[PDB]
Amino acid sequence: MIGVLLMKSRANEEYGLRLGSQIFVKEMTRTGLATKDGNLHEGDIILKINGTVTENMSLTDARKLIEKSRGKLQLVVLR
Amino acid sequence: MIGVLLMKSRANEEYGLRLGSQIFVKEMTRTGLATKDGNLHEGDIILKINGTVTENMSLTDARKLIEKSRGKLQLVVLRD
Repeated sequence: MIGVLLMKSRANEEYGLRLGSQIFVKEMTRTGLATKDGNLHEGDIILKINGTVTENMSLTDARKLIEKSRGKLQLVVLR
Repeated sequence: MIGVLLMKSRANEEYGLRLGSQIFVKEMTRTGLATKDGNLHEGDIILKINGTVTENMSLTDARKLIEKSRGKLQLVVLRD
């Protein structure tokens, strides 16, 4: 970990920092289909869930898309 | 990019997939303090903003925390 401190003044009032969010694989259970399928890795960045892009999507909204899948979950994953 | 397809049946009804979200540095502008300070990198994962942990925080909420910093922004960033 490193700390970074940005401080405004009349020389520069702009942080000049654009943030995003990404959805990632936190854990795969030993007993689940994710593990049994064997393709997904913990820490993988999920790019799409069932056609819908996940960049900047909230975790809550991404979880809703998983509940919506109705037993068919097509993921696209960064590699 | 690779595709992964998980399919439920009576043999296994558990995806067994826990998701998280992380906040990351999308861009630093050429003219901004982030660039001028020189420590932050594009693609860095932000772990905390002014003491508040960012794992699983929405982008909207994280952005609110940057607006609340009032000209002093202390970040903790993943290097590990």
